[PDB]
Amino acid sequence: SIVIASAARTAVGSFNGAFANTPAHELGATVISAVLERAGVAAGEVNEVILGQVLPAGEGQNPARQAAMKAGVPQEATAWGMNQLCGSGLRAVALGMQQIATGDASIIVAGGMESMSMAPHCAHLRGGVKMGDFKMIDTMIKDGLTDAFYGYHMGTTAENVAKQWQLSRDEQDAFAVASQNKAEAAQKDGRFKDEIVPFIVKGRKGDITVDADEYIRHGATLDSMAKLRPAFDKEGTVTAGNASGLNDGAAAALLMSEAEASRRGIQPLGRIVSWATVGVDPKVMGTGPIPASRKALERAGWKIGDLDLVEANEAFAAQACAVNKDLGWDPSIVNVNGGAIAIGAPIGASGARILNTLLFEMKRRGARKGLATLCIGGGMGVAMCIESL
Amino acid sequence: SIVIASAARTAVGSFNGAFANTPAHELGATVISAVLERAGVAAGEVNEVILGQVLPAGEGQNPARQAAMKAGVPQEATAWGMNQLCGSGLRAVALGMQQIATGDASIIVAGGMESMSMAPHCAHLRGGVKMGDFKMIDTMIKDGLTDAFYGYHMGTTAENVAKQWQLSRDEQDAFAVASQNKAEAAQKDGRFKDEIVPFIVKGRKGDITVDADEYIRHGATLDSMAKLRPAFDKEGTVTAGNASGLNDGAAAALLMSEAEASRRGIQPLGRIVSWATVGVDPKVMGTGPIPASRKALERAGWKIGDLDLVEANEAFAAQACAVNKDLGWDPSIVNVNGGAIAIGAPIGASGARILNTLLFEMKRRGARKGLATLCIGGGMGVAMCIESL
Amino acid sequence: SIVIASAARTAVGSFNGAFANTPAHELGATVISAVLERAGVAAGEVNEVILGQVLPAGEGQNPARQAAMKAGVPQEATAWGMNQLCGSGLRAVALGMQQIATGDASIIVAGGMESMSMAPHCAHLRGGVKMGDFKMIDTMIKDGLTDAFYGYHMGTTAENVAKQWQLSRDEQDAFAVASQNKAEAAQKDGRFKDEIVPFIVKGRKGDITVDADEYIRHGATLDSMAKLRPAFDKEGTVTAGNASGLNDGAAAALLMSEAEASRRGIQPLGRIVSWATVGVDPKVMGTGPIPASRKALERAGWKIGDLDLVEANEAFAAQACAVNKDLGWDPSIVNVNGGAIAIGAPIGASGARILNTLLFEMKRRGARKGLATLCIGGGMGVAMCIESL
Amino acid sequence: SIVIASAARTAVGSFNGAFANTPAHELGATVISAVLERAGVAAGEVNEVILGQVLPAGEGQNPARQAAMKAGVPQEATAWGMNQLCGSGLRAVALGMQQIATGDASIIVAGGMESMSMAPHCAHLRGGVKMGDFKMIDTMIKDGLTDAFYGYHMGTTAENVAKQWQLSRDEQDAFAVASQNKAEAAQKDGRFKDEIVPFIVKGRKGDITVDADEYIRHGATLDSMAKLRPAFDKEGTVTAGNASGLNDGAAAALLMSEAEASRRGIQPLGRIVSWATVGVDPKVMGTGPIPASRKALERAGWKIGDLDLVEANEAFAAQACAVNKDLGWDPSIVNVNGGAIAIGAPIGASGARILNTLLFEMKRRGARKGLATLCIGGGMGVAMCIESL
Ligand SMILES: CC(C)(COP(=O)(O)OP(=O)(O)OC[C@H]1O[C@@H](n2cnc3c(N)ncnc32)[C@H](O)[C@@H]1OP(=O)(O)O)[C@@H](O)C(=O)NCCC(=O)NCCS
Ligand SMILES: CC(C)(COP(=O)(O)OP(=O)(O)OC[C@H]1O[C@@H](n2cnc3c(N)ncnc32)[C@H](O)[C@@H]1OP(=O)(O)O)[C@@H](O)C(=O)NCCC(=O)NCCS
Ligand SMILES: [Cl-]
Ligand SMILES: [Cl-]
Ligand SMILES: [Cl-]
Ligand code: NA
Ligand code: NA
Ligand code: NA
Repeated sequence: SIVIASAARTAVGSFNGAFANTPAHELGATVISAVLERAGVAAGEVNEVILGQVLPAGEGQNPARQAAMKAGVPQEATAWGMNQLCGSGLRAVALGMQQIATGDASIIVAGGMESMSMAPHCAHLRGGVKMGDFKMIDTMIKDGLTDAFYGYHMGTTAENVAKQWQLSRDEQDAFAVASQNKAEAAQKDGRFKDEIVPFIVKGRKGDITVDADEYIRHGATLDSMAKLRPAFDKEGTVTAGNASGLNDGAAAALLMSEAEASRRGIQPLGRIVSWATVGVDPKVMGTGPIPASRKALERAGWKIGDLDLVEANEAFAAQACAVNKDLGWDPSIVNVNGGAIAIGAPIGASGARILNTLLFEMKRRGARKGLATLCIGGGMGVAMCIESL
Repeated sequence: SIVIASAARTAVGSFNGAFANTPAHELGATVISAVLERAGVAAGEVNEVILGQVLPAGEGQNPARQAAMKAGVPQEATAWGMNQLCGSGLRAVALGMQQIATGDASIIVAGGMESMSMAPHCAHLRGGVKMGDFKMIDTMIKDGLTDAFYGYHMGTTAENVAKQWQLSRDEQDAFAVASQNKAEAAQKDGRFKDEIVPFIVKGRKGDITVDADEYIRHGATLDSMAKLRPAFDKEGTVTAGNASGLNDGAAAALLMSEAEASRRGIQPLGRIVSWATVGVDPKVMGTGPIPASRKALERAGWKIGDLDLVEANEAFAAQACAVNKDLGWDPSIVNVNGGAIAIGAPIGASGARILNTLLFEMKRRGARKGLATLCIGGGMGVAMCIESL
Repeated sequence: SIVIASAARTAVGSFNGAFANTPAHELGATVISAVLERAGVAAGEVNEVILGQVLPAGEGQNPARQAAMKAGVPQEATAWGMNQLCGSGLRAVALGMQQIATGDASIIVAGGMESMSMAPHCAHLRGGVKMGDFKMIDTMIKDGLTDAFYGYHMGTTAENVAKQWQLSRDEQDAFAVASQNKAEAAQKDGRFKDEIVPFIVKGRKGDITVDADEYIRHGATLDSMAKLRPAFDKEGTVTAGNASGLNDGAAAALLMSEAEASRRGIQPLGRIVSWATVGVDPKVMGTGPIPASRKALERAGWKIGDLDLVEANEAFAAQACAVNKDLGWDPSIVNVNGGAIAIGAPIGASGARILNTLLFEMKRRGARKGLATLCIGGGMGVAMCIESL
Repeated sequence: SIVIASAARTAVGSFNGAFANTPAHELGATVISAVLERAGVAAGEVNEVILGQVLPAGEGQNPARQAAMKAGVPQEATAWGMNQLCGSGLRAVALGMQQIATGDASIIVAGGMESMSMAPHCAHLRGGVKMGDFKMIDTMIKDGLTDAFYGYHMGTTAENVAKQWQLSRDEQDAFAVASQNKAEAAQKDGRFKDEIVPFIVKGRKGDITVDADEYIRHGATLDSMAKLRPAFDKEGTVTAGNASGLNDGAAAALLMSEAEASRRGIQPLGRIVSWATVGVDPKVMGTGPIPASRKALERAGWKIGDLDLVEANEAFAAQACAVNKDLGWDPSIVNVNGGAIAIGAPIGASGARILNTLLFEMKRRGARKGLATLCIGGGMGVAMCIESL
């Protein structure tokens, strides 16, 4: 009975690019202000802000609260961060919906934010090391991208999936080129304008307005993609080219009850019909969207064939193809404006990022039934079904 | 509707003490197994694990999933971490309750875990430091204990409260000594044995079993307390002695519907009858427990006088006294076995820690109505009402 | 008794520019191999290699030796480094003379080398910080630029000299601009070609050849100068345009005796008759080149007016205008082709750097007596006595 | 032609111990003014202060000047630091002697200072660390203990010499134990009293006067030294027992022409009759003193058998045992009062340390021609012969 009244995201920045020195909570504050403004809802009406964020080390106490306060959400509201890895920004929306469903809140802003650029290096130095070198650990790699059980990068899990579903390097590269070309086309045609709220990077040497997804490559060629070296295995197939990137961004949705939207005269972007999260083997985490989507659709009472549009996260070409083959949905309704291989993947924000892309595309094409889904390090998936009002 | 089938916590370790080299997820795994065993529930029946944790930097991907996996919870279940600062371990239980309430899970393990000892120092080093000094930042201080808006320590917010409510150094010291003596009495009498599950610390030359709260001072004197210097303000009143400590521990609860418990023939520790979270001014965050407790009681349909037992967190004597004065509950029913000044406060575990202490004491004395509440950095409170079955 | 038979120096690289990744000893190595076949002595006849270096930290065991063994000098030879800061580069050549003077060596390779670019940040960490941030200190700034007695930048002492000699922002900028014009002129006219030896900066994807000082700005106008802001004093006069730069480079000279060279038919580049160093108030270190330049003359039996050429370190336009507004030697023969404001100042190398010009110049313009002087931190100055044949 | 007027060293300290938190220069401060007052010469007569130091990172500009100044050396005087690794403190002495032989000074305080304890960790971060884990080094290990050419520790080059000279595990112990015996013996006797100048370690909470060497062990036997596990090769022979320690200290001497001391009516400890230096195969740096001492011996026109007393640093038992067996000098007059392994070897000071042991002992018993020799990292040697009338 819970609708998404509005949504917004920042453009997605390149690693150490547009948002190289912008803390996640600043990106988050801008998206909170935006969902309020887009819905006609004042910050004083917000009850809670819930923001997925995987890499908050060094940012200060509870960045979700910092983002909310900066956006002018009242001190009497509350805010909290959560971490279900790449599933975070979508899971936060489900959690927000549950606040309203249980009657504990009326208006929630939910999503995710991440500054992978700003993630620090670290070391536990309270014990001591009285002689010889020690390791400074990249928190982004360690806490974001390394499997805690097997010790290897998410990219190895992508190889595991490639080997298992027998996906060639050529098939992976074709998929990646296709994502870029879809994203370039959508960007040129203006299809990211609605969802994107511009972010002003404040600087001594001048303010810069960032309103374009900077990671999207224009004129992606299969030839250059085919020449890349495997990035995780000497004899592997996964490359920097057919993998998603490291990125900065934030994304969110304003939630409230359908009844509440009606009183306000709001035309919402959609009704949250169902959601699900399910676990899989950590060695093939990329497959998590399969059981999660199946579970979400079961809960919705929907067949796979009932879906009009799908956003299925593109962590790696390997798993994205695996998911598409197993679920068997029409690939032409999946990521119709491109995916994370082209647009980028700020971890904590990603699931809210693809939700934004889904909502605004559903509205533009008049799609009735949609699904957003992501894989999750450590072996999970999450998925949400949305229906137009 | 939703009951706490069972609960457990580790003993609380001193800073760089018994758990000095023990990752939070190891403490968490032990408590997960404990709640399963105590309820007679198998790890394969668990749907999701939800663990508050403020300081996970460097521990690797999603430590909640690391703990769950260690405990033998199946790969098909899910897990995530959350952060509402000191409120986390309690908020996690409410969030788990909501999973069951909305019909999305049946069996949830929820709580918190924190290794403040293992928290690393960090620095953002990606853009390179062109020239001039830069800090290695203590993540425990920066992300757990410093206000992000005013830039000062939680201990300064404690002074703000002391000033506002005119709480003398002598009043705060008496409160601190009283906490220590109650904890010492309860520890000697065996009142922590039920809630504590022992933790085996693995070591080269010998394994050590930890089953006692090692922060509790034995024989604490008013005289020594009065001799301490203000830790945050030269003209202050808040000291190491009347403040809670830096600590390591985990704590959790196993949740299911009342009907599920009945089916299993489980005698639950209590029914979750309501919960609330509310914001206050960050400068006086210690006051969060007032509006949060008031809201939780309203939702339960309870008067303050209806409560038989209360656990109100003791981040600092100043704020605990403020909360007590304002709410006006009989202090003889609050923190009857001592509080965090004596027992310690591993940040993300604290809310579940005091929940454990509340539940096992309610069972012991046959108290029908209880309430747990904590203050939260950045100006929040959380509270939960529990009734015996 | 002693002569300098040949000299050679690297181009001067800007901060984090052409040699941003190039270790000092590498630049020293090229500099030795340059001077070493310039006379007719093979590396295998070199006794010792004496190199001035100020920021050796993290580059490995005794760099002087790394730069020699790599330069080709045999293992039976010997090498060490020294540190009179900005004076090291010339004191080094002087130290070289004493060896062949005392009759303990025959052929010495002596000068300076520095990669301020490569200077690390450090922190004493054997204690194991129990809690709280700790500083990462910029060694370049701390051990290379900060007064150990007053804790302020050398630039502050330049203000002390300025205030002392009443050198208006105008006269400093007027000295400065003059430097950039002379430096830019000498470069175009290739008057830096003889001395400069190419250094090949090796690269993974191709090698670059650096044979030109990249720090000289193409003719700074007295107007562009008047733009800049005070660099060290809120209401000061010392700017980033009239002060020295931060630089990387290397420079040295081969030293040997008269009769021995006679045997080998070797033609010198200058004679060594004496040398001097003297200390001043550290608060006004820039005055160093005044007593030093005056005591050198004495032991040479020469009067101030006997010299036909002079190079005088431009650490700052302020300390520079004063050094000249006192000593009296022909003002227009100071820094025939500039010094440091435009060319650069890699600390340890500075002396031998400003020497190379001098040495070769005495041989190209043909003059009986020449001299170079430099200011030294902690309040000192240094110089030698050369007499081409 | 030039003499040591007076000689003073500090108490040699253990790693992280007596001078755990004391800076090199504060050790060099009492040492210089120790010799000054021993000679009866005013600090204002000091011409120059030359002190060897290998690990100065983070201590500030030119710590050799920091020592002079703190010991009351006038600003008008001169000072610099230098580095020839394990031979910094003795090579200084000759460089000192050579300040006067050329006639550029009359009075130099020359020596060495080192606080290996205070040597920091570091990294080059100016360019940044774009992604992935990295190392903070050690400077003591990387800059003072590891080869720059083969990349291995001194404890390995000492291993090279073992097998090369078929030195078993027994032949190495016997030396360390016999030197751990004569150190405890010479200690109780008090033959260290004279050469030690007491250092006052300022303790905010307990002031303590260090006046004895704390790396000397009491009751050394071939029994304990034999139960040690190889520390540089599982099946090695070099241990913590038959190798020098890591240590802090400073040491120096007052030099003046023999004519200048006559005018001052001072009894000179000795008279520097010959010195030298030359390199040996780097793999066997320990083989530095063999050829070094030989030049010392020929330059002085002295047969080996002319000597009466010898100080050869026992950085490792492997090298020393070859210093004796290969050279010739009767092993019964070499380090009679024990050596490094027992005493200690604070790199930069160690060369000024052994000399002070040499001088006061030649005095005490009556030795005319005595020699002091050290090995050097990089494969070099340095030695100095000192006869007193
Ligand atoms: C895969 C990854 C390690 C690559 O990072 P990287 O090693 O720094 O690789 P880069 O981004 O620098 O790319 C290397 C080269 O490939 C090139 N490249 C990348 N994509 C390309 C394309 N489509 N066409 C042509 N060239 C391409 C880049 O231009 C770069 O060129 P350069 O060496 O001249 O600069 C990193 O992006 C990553 O880890 N992504 C993982 C995302 C993830 O795991 N998300 C969560 C999983 S659940
Ligand atoms: C208060 C705090 C800063 C103290 O840190 P610390 O002083 O560096 O470390 P300690 O409290 O262990 O040490 C305090 C000193 O007082 C002494 N002390 C502490 N409690 C004492 C008591 N009850 N009686 C007598 N002496 C006592 C200790 O022995 C120690 O003595 P010492 O310095 O002479 O050896 C630290 O515990 C803290 O930051 N707590 C924060 C809790 C918090 O902010 N929660 C946030 C709520 S949202
Ligand atoms: Cl009690
Ligand atoms: Cl360091
Ligand atoms: Cl060397
Ligand atoms: Na040279
Ligand atoms: Na350098
Ligand atoms: Na030897």
